Amino acid sequence: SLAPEDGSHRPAAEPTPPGAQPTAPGSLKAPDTRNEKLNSLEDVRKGSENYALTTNQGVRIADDQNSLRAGSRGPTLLEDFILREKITHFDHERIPERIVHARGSAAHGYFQPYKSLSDITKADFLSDPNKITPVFVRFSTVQGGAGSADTVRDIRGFATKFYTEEGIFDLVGNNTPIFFIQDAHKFPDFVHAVKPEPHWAIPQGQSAHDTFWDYVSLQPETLHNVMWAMSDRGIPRSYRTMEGFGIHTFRLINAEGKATFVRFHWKPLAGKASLVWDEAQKLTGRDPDFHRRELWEAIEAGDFPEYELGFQLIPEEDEFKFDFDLLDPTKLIPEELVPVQRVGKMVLNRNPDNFFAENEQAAFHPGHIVPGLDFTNDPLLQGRLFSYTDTQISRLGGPNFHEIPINRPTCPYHNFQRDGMHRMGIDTNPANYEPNSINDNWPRETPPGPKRGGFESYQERVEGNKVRERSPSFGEYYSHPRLFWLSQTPFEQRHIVDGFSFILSKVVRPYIRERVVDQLAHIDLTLAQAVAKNLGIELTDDQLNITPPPDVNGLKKDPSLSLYAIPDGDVKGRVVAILLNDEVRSADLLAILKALKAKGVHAKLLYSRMGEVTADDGTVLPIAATFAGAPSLTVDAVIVPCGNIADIADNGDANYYLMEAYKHLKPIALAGDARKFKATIKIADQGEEGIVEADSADGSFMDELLTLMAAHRVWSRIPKIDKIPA
Amino acid sequence: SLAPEDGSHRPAAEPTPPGAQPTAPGSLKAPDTRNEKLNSLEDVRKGSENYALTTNQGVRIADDQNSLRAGSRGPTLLEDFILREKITHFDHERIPERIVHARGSAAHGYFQPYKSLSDITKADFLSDPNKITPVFVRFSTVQGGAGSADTVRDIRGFATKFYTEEGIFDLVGNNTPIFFIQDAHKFPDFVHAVKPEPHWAIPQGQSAHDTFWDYVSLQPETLHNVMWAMSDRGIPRSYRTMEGFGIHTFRLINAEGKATFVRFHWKPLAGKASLVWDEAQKLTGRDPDFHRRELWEAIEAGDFPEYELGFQLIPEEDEFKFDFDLLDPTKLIPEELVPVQRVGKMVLNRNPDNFFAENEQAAFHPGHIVPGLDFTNDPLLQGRLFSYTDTQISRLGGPNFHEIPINRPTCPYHNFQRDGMHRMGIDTNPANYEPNSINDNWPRETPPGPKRGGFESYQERVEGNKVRERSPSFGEYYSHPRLFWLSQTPFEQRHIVDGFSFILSKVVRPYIRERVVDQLAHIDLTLAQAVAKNLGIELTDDQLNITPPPDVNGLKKDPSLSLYAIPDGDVKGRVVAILLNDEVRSADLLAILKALKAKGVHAKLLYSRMGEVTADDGTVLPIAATFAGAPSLTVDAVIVPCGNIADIADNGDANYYLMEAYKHLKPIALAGDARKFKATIKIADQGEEGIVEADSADGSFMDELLTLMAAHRVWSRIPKIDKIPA
Ligand code: HEM
Ligand code: HEM
Repeated sequence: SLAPEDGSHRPAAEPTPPGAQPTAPGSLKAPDTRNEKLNSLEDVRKGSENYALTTNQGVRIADDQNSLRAGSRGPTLLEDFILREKITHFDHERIPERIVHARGSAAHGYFQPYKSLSDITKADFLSDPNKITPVFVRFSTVQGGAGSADTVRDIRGFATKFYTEEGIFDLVGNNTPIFFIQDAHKFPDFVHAVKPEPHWAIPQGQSAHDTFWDYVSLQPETLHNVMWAMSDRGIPRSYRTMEGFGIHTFRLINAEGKATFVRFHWKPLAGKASLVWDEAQKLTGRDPDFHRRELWEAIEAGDFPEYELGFQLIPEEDEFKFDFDLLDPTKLIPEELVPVQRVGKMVLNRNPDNFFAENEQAAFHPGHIVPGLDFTNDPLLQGRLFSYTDTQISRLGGPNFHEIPINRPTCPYHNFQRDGMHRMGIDTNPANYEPNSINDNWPRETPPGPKRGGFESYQERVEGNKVRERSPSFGEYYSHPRLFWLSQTPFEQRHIVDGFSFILSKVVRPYIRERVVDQLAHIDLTLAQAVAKNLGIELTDDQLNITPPPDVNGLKKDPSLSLYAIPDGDVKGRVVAILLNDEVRSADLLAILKALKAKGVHAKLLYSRMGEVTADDGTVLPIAATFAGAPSLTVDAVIVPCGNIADIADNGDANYYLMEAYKHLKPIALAGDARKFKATIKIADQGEEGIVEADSADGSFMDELLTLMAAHRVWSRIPKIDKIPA
Repeated sequence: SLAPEDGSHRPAAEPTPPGAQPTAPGSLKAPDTRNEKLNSLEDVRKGSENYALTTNQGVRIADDQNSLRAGSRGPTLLEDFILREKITHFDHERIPERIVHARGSAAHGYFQPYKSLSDITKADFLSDPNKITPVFVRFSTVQGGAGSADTVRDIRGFATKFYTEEGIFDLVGNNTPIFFIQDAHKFPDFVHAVKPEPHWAIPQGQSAHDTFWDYVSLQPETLHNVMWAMSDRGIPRSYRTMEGFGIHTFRLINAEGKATFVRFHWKPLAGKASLVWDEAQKLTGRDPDFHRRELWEAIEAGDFPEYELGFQLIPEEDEFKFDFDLLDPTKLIPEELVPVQRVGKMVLNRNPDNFFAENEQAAFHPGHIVPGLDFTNDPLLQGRLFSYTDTQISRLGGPNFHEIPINRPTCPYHNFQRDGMHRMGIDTNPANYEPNSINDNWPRETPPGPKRGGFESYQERVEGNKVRERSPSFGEYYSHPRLFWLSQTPFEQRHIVDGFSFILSKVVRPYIRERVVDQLAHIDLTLAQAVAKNLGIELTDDQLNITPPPDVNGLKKDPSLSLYAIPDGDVKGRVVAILLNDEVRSADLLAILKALKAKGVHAKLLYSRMGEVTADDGTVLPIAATFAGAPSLTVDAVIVPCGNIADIADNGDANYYLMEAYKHLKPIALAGDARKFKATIKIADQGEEGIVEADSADGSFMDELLTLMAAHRVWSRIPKIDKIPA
């Protein structure tokens, strides 16, 4: 017995805020959170408490501290099968990481539709609002390895496995509505150009290198998704506060056999929110696990990530009605033209028990569709269908990867496939082929039908010659980049310019920077000039005269493309740093902590050391972290209560905490003598918008702070931060 | 043609300083740098210029931009074998990363001894000062994955593969002279506890988490290497500026059969130097590839990493003459007791061509010894012998990993082994067994002897019962930690206290913190109390009265255990940031660059934008990076020349650059009106040691700066940095 006698080693099995308790496996933290998939995993969950330590063959071990040797200082013997089994298993623990999206974080949850969609699709999981479908979701970055940092600038992956009654459906999307390239044949070229360069394997998690921009400059189709990656969409505050998209047009097929084109969306119910670049890049150093951590702790707190599935629907007769090709994955469909129809809600409400077994071995593949859905001829989608099946054969060790417990359907599966590495299922069917008589032909084919039918493809007409040729309808590269740009707020446009400027500054070969700047001038001359100025580049008269590309079906902006143009802020689940001193005004702290609790906003109490401090009235305040240990990067706002300010006023760490929070546009509130910190951040006497200040933390101080938190960041401060040295 | 007209896409094939040219594959950057191993890889080097693009079967491709489809908007066809080959290969790119030391950076080079060692060993590679042995060396961290950052706090690996005329010898060592654990049976326990925790797979690259300190607190044998990890040894400046050690006692065997015990050492000819923690941690975010980059760029510049191989030698009759067991890998052999004898020099002088083919696939294993060496009963080394061969079977895909080109011997190898996956060698021998008559028994066994003999194990006497038992002589855990602690300078001690305080503050369960402080009180009460104070823990009276452990064979200190107590500074290869303005004084720049060139120190010219600025005499200066893009973290010292200082005086980024460099203890030099920057870092008019200042940047100014750089950092400034907000 090595556990403390007070039982403090074990976290409470009830929701608790971030940092209040050590994190735990989801079945120990939330044993009563259940769904059909989590219940079906019971057969493979292994406990531990009260069991003897054994080999994998069930033999009890007496001494797990020592190898068998001839004499206690002698050589180790070959006959030590206990040492060799333990070291052999350790020696073979790693499997290949995913070829892209190697870094990702996952959780269990469930999905329910708001109404039956049987008029447009026979998909069983969308047939009935009382039908609950378990889900497993994995969020990821794209370029870096499984040990790379979370808050890099990158596209994010948003992969959902729906365990439906008619089959697994994987919706394998990203957090932007288009991809970089048009045909799958290019995907190894593009991914090779953005990955670390092959001679020295640098840089990790970054597009800021020459090969990426070389490919971009030569492949203008990439420019649309580049614009999105360079914007603050490339640096989300959390997986909870980004959008998701299936990117491709797919089809829905109803029981009458009618096809409707569809594009899939996820809307974050917590709102859209991103970091700023310097903060994101700093955070890759101070907490490279920040999004992983935030996801897991939101779930343990009860702040479940929620997303609304929505569909943009286009009738078959309207395939050719747009200025762009529906099949072109580098083109978005503006919501002003085709609104997103709300379809259902997904809640992620339980973490995994074991990251390797459930997250790392999870396999998602966009070819996993169910009756009621079908594909289109999008030439990027068509090639993905080959790739995911193939990669999984090496990553997961063979063709029985669907037998790995996280990947198993919860519905029946029976067929004539046999053997392969790692085969779990023991088939008793006399027959392993069909047609057969010796088992009366079971398991049997099922005709298509309105419910529980076999899968049949939509009979789309194909006509043309066998060609390797890009459709001319795909040959337009600048109008969607321009629509995105014009849709952004002025501060979002500043961050895009700063994104391109910082990143192209890292391209070593200057002609590549000049080639990128030339492509920008085909998008928008204001963008191209602002980026050129930062790079010391002067546009030519020719460049200044390129005519802008056309509007997209008459649109000169679509506000749904901006993160911030339409307010959708939600504070629940956000976190505030409170900077303590050794004699805090206890009435400030009561008012601050209860107002944050009332809105589901978490707090972290910070000081110059660990332990406790004592408030004016004798209340013992437990310290969560130090100013250096939990820097401003990790919170959404900063509150300084009154008390003995001289305790911290000369603490370089406390001042720099506020300087960093201020630079990064975060709301700051200063009560009482904490206003002395105004000099640190150069705030005028009569104050400024985004700094909350009062004699005490009572009356309207917390409401004002919370209003700032709902707007996310103080964009109006952008021209004031250029001066502060932080 | 896509290349720019001027040929600027291609780096010059001559040595160039960091940033002057794009980096390149070693055989293209340095085609005249050769050794027997580099030449032998010629069979498998593949060029590219003037060749047609083909499938892997040699079929020329006409259109690599498109899949085959039925019509140009039609579905992709299964008969597209070009698309499927390209996507198959991409889908199967990844192999498992190494179970530990997955993040690493490698180069080729050569070794040669200073004099023959034939009196103590028959090893052929040590037999002749004029016989050069090629090497391949990989440096690494321990815990993080292949995509984690370089400048984490961790132990580092230093693995050298010597391609000798009598077989491959791999010296697989680390940068501290002990390990954390005593018996290989515990390695999976220790590794599991340090690695990301199994529920959520957090944290990457960091021992700052509960499981690791739980293990340490229950396994006091770990404390020695924990001390080294918590010191600035855990955060080296470069792989060129750290020590290497084989850790275990091995044997040398001479031609007369005499065994001598040996421990192996590498001494860095560039000197020992480490970062400070806040610098290291921020650099994981701003350049997570810093050590990989710095190594590759030093080699491209001609600043070849050089190390001296050194042996501590103990006669067989002196095995038991110390206070500690020589076979205990948690114990070091103080150089005050047993001096390191210099043996030879290793120079790393060429980078690889392809990081995956040569670095990722390299296999090092400490069981690869040659005649003239042998093992001892060290029970950590005994289990390593099993593990490396085993793990390479899955990581590298089968038992023919020695035919992967980097791993091949350059000396003859012939035997009766056959087959296995990806067998390259085609054996012509009629026999695949011995004894045989049908091939007159070839290849034949070779008796041992003085040179070119077969391997025979030294006939150590073994006497004991078959036991799983730790030698009693290993059960002492505090005297070597205490020796190490007392051997450190006062600032090194402060950084150890700060390393423990920062890390244990991140441990969530407070009783694990308390149990580690209790361990520290068994080492040194001053250390234990300074950590306790930062953690809000009060030592009990019993803890205050714990008797210090005994001195190590009478030693109260050994200065060879400190990074800095004995100067060994070398400025060649270091880098200075020069902060430009838009009217630089050219006479300042002349003098600065001429003095830096004389000592082989590199310069990076920084400004508030890219492109060029023009000096007072019209010299056009290309800008390397912006003040934000290349922060002070990435240089050794900062110079600000005179010129139009108003251009940069109120730039936040330039002021912050100086404040960060100051906080991180780096030399700063300010010429002429650049002295106006003294106010941002609060230097008095009379000036301060570590800040060089004058009316212009003459010979005297540069000599003082280069003097400061030779002592690496300005330790005397430590008391002044806590009040700077940076
Ligand atoms: C719209 C464009 C695409 C999107 C939205 C997309 C999305 C994703 C996501 C989210 C993952 C990670 C799934 C997980 O969390 O495990 C992924 C992995 C993968 N993607 Fe795609 N992807 C796209 C295009 C492609 C293309 C064109 C190919 C190849 C033809 C491809 C090949 C792969 C492979 C090989 C993996 C790793 C799968 C595994 O190991 O299980 N992706 N992609
Ligand atoms: C003195 C203590 C040890 C030192 C100095 C040491 C050093 C290293 C180094 C430097 C590497 C990376 C080599 C490379 O760059 O590829 C490595 C890899 C490894 N080490 Fe050790 N190690 C030690 C103890 C152990 C123990 C006790 C075991 C297991 C019994 C072990 C198992 C491994 C394994 C499995 C690898 C992966 C090798 C591969 O995949 O090729 N290590 N170690």
